[PDB]
Amino acid sequence: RIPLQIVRAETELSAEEKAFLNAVEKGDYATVKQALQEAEIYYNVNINCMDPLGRSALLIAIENENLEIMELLLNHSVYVGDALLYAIRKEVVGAVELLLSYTQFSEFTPDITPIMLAAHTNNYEIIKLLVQKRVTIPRPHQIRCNCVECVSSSEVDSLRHSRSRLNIYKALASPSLIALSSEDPILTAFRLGWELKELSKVENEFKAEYEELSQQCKLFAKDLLDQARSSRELEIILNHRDDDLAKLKVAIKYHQKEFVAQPNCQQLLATLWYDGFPGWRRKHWVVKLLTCMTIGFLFPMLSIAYLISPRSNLGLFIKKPFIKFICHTASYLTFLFMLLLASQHIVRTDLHVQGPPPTVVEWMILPWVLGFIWGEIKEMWDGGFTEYIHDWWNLMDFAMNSLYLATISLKIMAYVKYNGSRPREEWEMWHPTLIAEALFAISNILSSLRLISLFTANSHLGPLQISLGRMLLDILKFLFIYCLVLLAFANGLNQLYFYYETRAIDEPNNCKGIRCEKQNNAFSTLFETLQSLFWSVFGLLNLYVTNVKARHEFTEFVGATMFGTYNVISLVVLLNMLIAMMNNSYQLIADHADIEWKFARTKLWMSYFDEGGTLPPPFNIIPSSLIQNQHYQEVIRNLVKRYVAAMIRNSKTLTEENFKELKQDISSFRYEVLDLL
Amino acid sequence: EVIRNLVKRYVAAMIRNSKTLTEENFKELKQDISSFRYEVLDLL
Amino acid sequence: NYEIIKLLVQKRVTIPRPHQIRCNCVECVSSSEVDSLRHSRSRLNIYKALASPSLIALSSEDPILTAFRLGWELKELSKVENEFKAEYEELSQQCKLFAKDLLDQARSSRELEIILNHRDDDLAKLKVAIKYHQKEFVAQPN
Amino acid sequence: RIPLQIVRAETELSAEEKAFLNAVEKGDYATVKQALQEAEIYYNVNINCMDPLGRSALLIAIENENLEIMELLLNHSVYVGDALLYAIRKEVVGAVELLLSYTQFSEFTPDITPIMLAAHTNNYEIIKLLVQKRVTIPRPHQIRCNCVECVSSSEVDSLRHSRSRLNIYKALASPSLIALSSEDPILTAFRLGWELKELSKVENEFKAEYEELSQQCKLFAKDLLDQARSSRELEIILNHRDDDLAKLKVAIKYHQKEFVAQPNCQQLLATLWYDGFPGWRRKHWVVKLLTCMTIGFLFPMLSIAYLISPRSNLGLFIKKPFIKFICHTASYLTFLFMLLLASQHIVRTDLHVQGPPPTVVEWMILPWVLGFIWGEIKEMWDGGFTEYIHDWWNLMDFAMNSLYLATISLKIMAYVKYNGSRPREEWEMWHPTLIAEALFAISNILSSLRLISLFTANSHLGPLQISLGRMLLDILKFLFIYCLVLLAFANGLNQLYFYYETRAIDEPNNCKGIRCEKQNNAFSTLFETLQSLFWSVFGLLNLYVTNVKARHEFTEFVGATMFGTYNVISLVVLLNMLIAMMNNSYQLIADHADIEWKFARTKLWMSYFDEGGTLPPPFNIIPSSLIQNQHYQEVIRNLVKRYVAAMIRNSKTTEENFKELKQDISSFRYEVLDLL
Amino acid sequence: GRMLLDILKFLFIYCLVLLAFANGLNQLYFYYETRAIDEPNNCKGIRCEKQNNAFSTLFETLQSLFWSVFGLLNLYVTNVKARHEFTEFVGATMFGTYNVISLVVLLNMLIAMMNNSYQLIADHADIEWKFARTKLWMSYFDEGGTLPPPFNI
Amino acid sequence: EVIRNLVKRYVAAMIRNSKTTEENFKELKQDISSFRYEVLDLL
Ligand SMILES: Cn1c(=O)n(CCCO)c(=O)c2c1nc(Oc1ccc(/N=N/c3ccccc3)c(Cl)c1)n2Cc1ccc(Cl)cc1
Ligand SMILES: Cn1c(=O)n(CCCO)c(=O)c2c1nc(Oc1ccc(/N=N/c3ccccc3)c(Cl)c1)n2Cc1ccc(Cl)cc1
Ligand SMILES: Cn1c(=O)n(CCCO)c(=O)c2c1nc(Oc1ccc(/N=N/c3ccccc3)c(Cl)c1)n2Cc1ccc(Cl)cc1
Repeated sequence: RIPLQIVRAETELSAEEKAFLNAVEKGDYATVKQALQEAEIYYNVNINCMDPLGRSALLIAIENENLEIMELLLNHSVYVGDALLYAIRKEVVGAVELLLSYTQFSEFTPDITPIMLAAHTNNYEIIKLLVQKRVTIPRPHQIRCNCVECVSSSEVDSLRHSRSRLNIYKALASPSLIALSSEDPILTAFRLGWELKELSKVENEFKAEYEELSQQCKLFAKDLLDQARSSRELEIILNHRDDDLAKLKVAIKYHQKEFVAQPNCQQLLATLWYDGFPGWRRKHWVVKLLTCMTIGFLFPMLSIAYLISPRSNLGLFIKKPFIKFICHTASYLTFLFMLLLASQHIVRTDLHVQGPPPTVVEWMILPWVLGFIWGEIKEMWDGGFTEYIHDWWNLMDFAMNSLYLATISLKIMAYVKYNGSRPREEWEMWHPTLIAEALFAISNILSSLRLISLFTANSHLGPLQISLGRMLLDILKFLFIYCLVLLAFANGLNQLYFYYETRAIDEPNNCKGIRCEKQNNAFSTLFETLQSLFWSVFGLLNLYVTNVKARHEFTEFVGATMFGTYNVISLVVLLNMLIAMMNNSYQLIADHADIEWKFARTKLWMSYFDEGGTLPPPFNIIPSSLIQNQHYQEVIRNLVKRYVAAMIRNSKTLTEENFKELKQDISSFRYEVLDLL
Repeated sequence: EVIRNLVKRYVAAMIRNSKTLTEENFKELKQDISSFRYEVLDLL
Repeated sequence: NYEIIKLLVQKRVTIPRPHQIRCNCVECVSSSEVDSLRHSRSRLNIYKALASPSLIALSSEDPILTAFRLGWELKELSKVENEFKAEYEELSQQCKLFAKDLLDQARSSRELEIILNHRDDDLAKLKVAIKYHQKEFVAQPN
Repeated sequence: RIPLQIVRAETELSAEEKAFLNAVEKGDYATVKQALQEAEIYYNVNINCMDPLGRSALLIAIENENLEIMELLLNHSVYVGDALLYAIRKEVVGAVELLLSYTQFSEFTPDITPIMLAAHTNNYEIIKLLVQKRVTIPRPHQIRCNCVECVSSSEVDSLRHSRSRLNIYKALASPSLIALSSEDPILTAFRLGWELKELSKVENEFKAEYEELSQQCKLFAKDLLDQARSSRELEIILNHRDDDLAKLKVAIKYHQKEFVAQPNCQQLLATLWYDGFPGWRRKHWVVKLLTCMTIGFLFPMLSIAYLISPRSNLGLFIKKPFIKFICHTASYLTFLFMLLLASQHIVRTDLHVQGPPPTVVEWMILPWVLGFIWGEIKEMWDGGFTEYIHDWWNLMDFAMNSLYLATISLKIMAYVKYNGSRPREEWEMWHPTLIAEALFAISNILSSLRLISLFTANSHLGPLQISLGRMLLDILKFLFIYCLVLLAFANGLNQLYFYYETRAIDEPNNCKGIRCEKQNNAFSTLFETLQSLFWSVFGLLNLYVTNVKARHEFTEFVGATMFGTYNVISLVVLLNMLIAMMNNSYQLIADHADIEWKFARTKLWMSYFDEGGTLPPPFNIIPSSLIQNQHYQEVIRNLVKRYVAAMIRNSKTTEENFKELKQDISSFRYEVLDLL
Repeated sequence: GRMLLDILKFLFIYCLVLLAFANGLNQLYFYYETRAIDEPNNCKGIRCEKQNNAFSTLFETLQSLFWSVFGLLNLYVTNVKARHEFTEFVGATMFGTYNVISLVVLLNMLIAMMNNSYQLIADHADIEWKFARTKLWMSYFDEGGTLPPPFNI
Repeated sequence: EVIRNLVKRYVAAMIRNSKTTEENFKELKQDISSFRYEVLDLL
């Protein structure tokens, strides 16, 4: 037996007052009209009867969109508090226009203003109605501001301060409002969406809300570009400078990947990319291969012509984007081929010469190594240090070029110090000629791996190269946990085995460590222990490394159980988890694979449009308006007109509330007919 | 006092969400029109 | 339906109180032995009514403690009355959502402080939320 | 400039008739009255107009459910053929009842009859109207009918014959038509669902449709059990014998898994399973663990008491299913423990004793061994051969007793023939004692693996064990491809290396093969080549087995390339492909894991319900009416009403619906305007 | 952490499989045990430079079947001094069947299960992490326990 | 001859399938509103 009773008692409503609410819904005017006329002198009933749910006299009329009755109650001087907000949310234009012709529980927070609520709805007609009468929106402060006004508000009421800012940005990011009161709608969406994404990181509490707003600004700019009907319209939009392809460049700066990947925008770029060959798309796959191979071979010939006679017909040939890409790639391809040839041409007798002179291959490589450094150095100035770090591929080019300078320094330095030939077996561990060779070989791996960035140009391999690269970030997080486990077990195993370290003189072949034919001293030092646990991930550490010379059966068993537990945690738990998180991340990435690849290829293409850097690495070392704005505003006017019509149609292409309205309309008509004679 | 306000705000929101179509609703519209027709025909 | 529940509750009404999760009450053993499938159904019917957000917001002294305690108890029934695990689990999710949605209507930092610092007999109410495993309530952005 | 024209032209419609067809949509009595009254005896025009899209006078009224214009048009003696089918499909009860009392283009195939179409729509009301009048449905022949009519009909028109059978089965599987006119709605749904499942296999071209019909029958029976409101009603349903728990036994036979897994049916079963322990569900986990150990450790006492005093108080405990289950499990564990004690007890001196006598452990274990054979023999005899093969675990049990028999026989032979003690190192390859020890050890693995079948009794292990068994069928299919790959590469590698075989005496330690410290002769014979390629999957074959004594560099390189290509196909392609197949398979199985596991546990529980076979194997061998139908029919009637009422309301909770509302207002507008 | 709970359920199946094959291999090889003195360097077991007596005792057999999961047990441990070809072949087939059931079947099924779990878990990761972080933060709100261990006393 | 019958069956089936929103709601509301004006102005 659990008795149930109203706990938070609320003042009840009289029977006659209750009939009024039915009277308000009744559809008759006299019953209310008599009450209001009698109420003025009688004082029997207050006109603004307050139902427990808070639907006062005005609100009940607005709910069903009854303008006739709404005006009936309106003229009697009934309460006019916050009824405009209820009308705006309802979206009944008639009620809003009529209303505009002028505790307290509310369903709206105190910061909501009529214009802000209208923008949240995205109703073009209602927003325009309120804009015609002068209105304003408060300007949001900067993301990172120590303003005295901003600081106090956060301290006084943190909850209200956060909600207010979100409400303001929802209004500002409304597509209908931007299309109405924005001078340059495309630029506004770019800036607004970028700012909304920055707030998605600082305001971590409501990151989901700000990302939804950011995505809605991105889609509006793309949808405005979808309305272009002619190639002239597209070119005017894409070449506009606020104060070539200037607007497209701004989109890349703000990461408008959907805007860039638009098919009509992509198709225009391909016309500039393939300038030399008008009918590239129609050509067969086999014919393309010969054409690309043919052009690459003449790359030295095309490059020289530009150097000597830039205005020559042949000289201008290397000025086209796609052909320049082939000439730059062909040059880099012969550099890599030469490195593969470095071993063959060397002679055995030179194996004993300390600090020899450069070889034939080294001489050939020399011009390009300098050219690579010069190219990277020049690129640093334009983009700045901050930009230079954004691209990982650019980071790799840094390591390869630094190592080449070190190889040159040591090779020359060894030339000065040493003069004769000595047996290489007698050289010290840190001989300059030995260190130089190691650094050169490390550069060769980096140089060859750099070729993978060229997969962006190809359409079959580009999307996969982009998807594989985006899986690496998730691998990086998983590497944090593995390092913790690797260090914990390395400390334990070294702590137990360092008592039994032996000397190389006592080992079978004078070899100490795990790189010997008979492995030993696997856990003698911490540096060796980390190496041993790394090599066990691939099964390259033998199980007899757990025995000690003096057979201590307890110590050997404990050490082997440490090794066994590490193997389970690594190869049966951690490795399998990384597979599962890889599978999850891949599935999400595939949805955006096409757009992400098209954004990457656009950057690759636009990097070949400018004249600077036309000569490949080997040859770049040789020493020898109001009218424009007027046309933009005309296309923008037509673009917005088509967008407004299209969305209105899309909306009308359902709900219980709609069912109620139809039911009331029949009842409203029914009452008049019966009363009507 | 605060719990009173939270309940009132919560109650109002859910009612709006509830009214925001099943087959049975279609029958009601048909029935409403049917009743109107009969009275008017009988009505002079 | 809030309106109909209030209409009946105005007229003095009652709902039977369910016996604890484990009870050897003589009525309890007799009912289960005499007719199972009716003892089990009646128990689920009473808990569905008590887990109603409208019946909790109205006629409950502390709507948020009721939701915490009720939701926790329904999860316990889910493990024991394993024959009808899903039904109890769905009811438990209902109570957790109602408490979080109640906290979603706070409009000032003052209101939030009063709710989360209330001691039924600092952050006392939040400590009760952690003890009952009210994760959505604790994870609310405000 | 493609020119577009009406390639397949049809006779046009006269202007006056176009308004009429619109008029028949309008609801104008005058034009129809004047038309026929102007044409019935003038003969100027035929009122049975045919719209180009197939619509006619009767159809247009039916579409909007306008009975008056429909009723108005019928009395004029207009054409009626196939009107009932359109009315039935529309599901307008008034239209149908109006038609019952009085090559062309049709939207229905010629085999469809009014009763079949009504059943396809599952409209309870319209079906009852037709059944009240005498109607019939042709009986579908068996799946494999050499009947002349079926043989002839299939040859004449296979397309028509196949569609006729499917149409008849869609009607016979209608829940409304089973709840009405079926003596036993639950039994009919069981048999129909099983037959439809078999039909799916035979007619491979229409497996999807027959599966859907089979699944719909299974749901109907489960929903009738959902309408039970008391425990008394539930027991009547599940214990009915058409001519204990007999009805539930029929459900297990037909694989009605959802029926058996219904929470109320499962609750009643748990009460019979936990007889001794009324409050097992509420008990703590620790007390639960302690309780079973007590029963397990007392099974020899419980078992003996049953034999001496079956009717005494201590004898009834081993009769309770859950206690009996614990007694059998404890007995099987002591046998397994004795198996692990065989190695420790043996003595060194006995090593060289050819054909020894049974040891202490073999004496203790022997009672179990005979019991296991006796138990499996009895189950096979009564169960039947076909039932035995259904369970995979049954196959493993048969092999376990086969090996245990061979071990006993061989040791018996060894004792009789061999007399003295000789060193083991001098024994031949196939000495009887050596074979007996090998066969005994193989059985031990099977005996321990048999324990996995007891996971079904556990609520945290059973669902996983059931999921694992289903992934095994996906693995089996992938094995066919691997075997062909393994055989193809084995033949190629052996065909290149059999010229360089060497003798064992010419090897380092006189060891030949891949199980020596220095592996050799890895591809000298086909039998060895298969082993080498198998052990390569686990990385246990070293790369130096590709070299030959006479250094033929070309031959060695080609052999190592065969080995490398086999490695890529096996460990990079096929193995990774098996992971992808399994990952998808687990997703599908996981959804139905709960129902599948509950069905498996029910068969286990019902295994311990029977009075026979209570004694565990160690002691398995030792010296020495019309009223029932009436109650079932009353309960079935109540269930049907609740089901029909629920579905009628549940159904009532499109473009055509929009037109009906639009038409209703327009009709009101026209009459009102005409009305003064 | 939430994935570890599903791995534990897999250990039950693997443990019983590991015990069934360890029992069989030990039951077949225990007649051919040798003494450490008779072995090359006086070392006995599978941790020696030349592994031996892999299946001589039950305790050692369990360790050998564990180390074969990681490929660290050589295949010649299936031979005996008195070369009984039938016995050696049966022991190698026991070892082979264990490898198939473990590394081809059981290990793959564990990958399939862990894949299903991660998808289900990922939907509530944010809520569960925030619950965990709240408990961590509240532990530092109390005045007690302020001093770290080294100054705790 | 067979193609003629196949096309006829297909056209009927798709039409039936097709007929089985806010724009629809607006159209329905117009009928009642227009009807009321005629009745109000009807003699
Ligand atoms: C990590 N580990 C290892 O290092 N070495 C190498 C030792 C030096 O050679 C081993 O030889 C070894 C090992 N782990 C092994 O199996 C298991 C298998 C399952 C287990 N728990 N399951 C659950 C616990 C809680 C809930 C559910 C399941 C534990 Cl705990 C161990 N074995 C084989 C083994 C060896 C000897 C004996 Cl007596 C028993 C087993
Ligand atoms: C099967 N195989 C093998 O048995 N041995 C052992 C030989 C005896 O020791 C090897 O040493 C070996 C090998 N397979 C190797 O790599 C590749 C990698 C990719 C390849 N195609 N990709 C594409 C074809 C068409 C479209 C796209 C991709 C082919 Cl074809 C081979 N290598 C290493 C290697 C060795 C020498 C040279 Cl020159 C090159 C590579
Ligand atoms: C477990 N196992 C093993 O231990 N050793 C080591 C022996 C001692 O060194 C092996 O050498 C070995 C092995 N398993 C092997 O392949 C298969 C492959 C598939 C199979 N069935 N598929 C299906 C059955 C029914 C339905 C569908 C598929 C069977 Cl049955 C065996 N092989 C290689 C091999 C060796 C000799 C001959 Cl004659 C044939 C094959």
